[PDB]
Amino acid sequence: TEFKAGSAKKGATLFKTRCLQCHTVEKGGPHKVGPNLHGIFGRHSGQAEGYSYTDANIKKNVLWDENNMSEYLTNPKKYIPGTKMAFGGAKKEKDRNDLITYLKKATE
Amino acid sequence: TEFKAGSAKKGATLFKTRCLQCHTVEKGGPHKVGPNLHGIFGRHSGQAEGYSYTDANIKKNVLWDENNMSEYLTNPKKYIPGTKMAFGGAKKEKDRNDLITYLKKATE
Ligand code: HEC
Ligand code: HEC
Repeated sequence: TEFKAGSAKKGATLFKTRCLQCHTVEKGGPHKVGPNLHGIFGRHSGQAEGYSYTDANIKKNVLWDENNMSEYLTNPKKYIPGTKMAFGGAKKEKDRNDLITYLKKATE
Repeated sequence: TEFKAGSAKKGATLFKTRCLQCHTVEKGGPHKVGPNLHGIFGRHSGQAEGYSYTDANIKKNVLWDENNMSEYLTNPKKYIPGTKMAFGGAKKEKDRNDLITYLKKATE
């Protein structure tokens, strides 16, 4: 929509340096600070099982699609006020396109 | 000196998206637009054999060291006026640290 495909390899590294500390993407992957992200796109916010989400996350009932994920990736707390994700944000569209491209591919 | 180690994987991708179009790093790698970069660090500018450099490059007789490479990576034409490298430049220190870290490792 207002999301353009980017570098999958570029995104894989962004993930390692900004997301891996708290999340996993593989199927059969374990939750850590952050919930496992396999099958995220199309799922609504706060539905992974065996993971303890904030009230904030649950109640947004965000349908993850490349578009929304881009909003959220800019500034998680402004997007979902109350959330415990301590990620400052990805101000760069290019950075986000790359990431979501990556996520798009490795979370399926 | 004024160069700090960064992400090798992060740098590998930067290379793919901004350098691979014209250069190779592997030993036994071929020149393309750009010369093969194996063994670059410690070599002086314009000495790869069988590659056609500008007068500009030769005459700088730049000793490649992480430091110099960082200068050059910011703005090649301002650094070596006359050069045919059509790279706008890496204005980001973080981007450059990552790249040189990468280069440092894969050109040896
Ligand atoms: C720890 C410092 C984190 C880092 C770095 C990143 N995330 Fe995160 N994430 C974290 C927590 C604690 C939570 C849950 C918040 C809550 O209120 O319960 C999250 C949540 C997400 C989600 C939503 C999950 C869902 O609804 O199933 C997404 C899509 C997500 N995180 C993605 C994500 C990406 C892509 C990151 C890297 C730039 C990233 N997070 C960083 C903790 C941490
Ligand atoms: C084609 C569009 C290029 C891209 C993209 C990059 N480089 Fe380049 N490089 C290119 C040329 C044509 C030349 C030679 C210029 C001349 O005057 O003859 C170069 C040269 C270099 C050098 C110096 C080589 C030496 O002295 O042996 C270096 C260190 C170098 N290039 C590195 C480099 C990196 C790290 C790049 C990605 C950010 C990059 N180049 C992009 C052509 C092209």
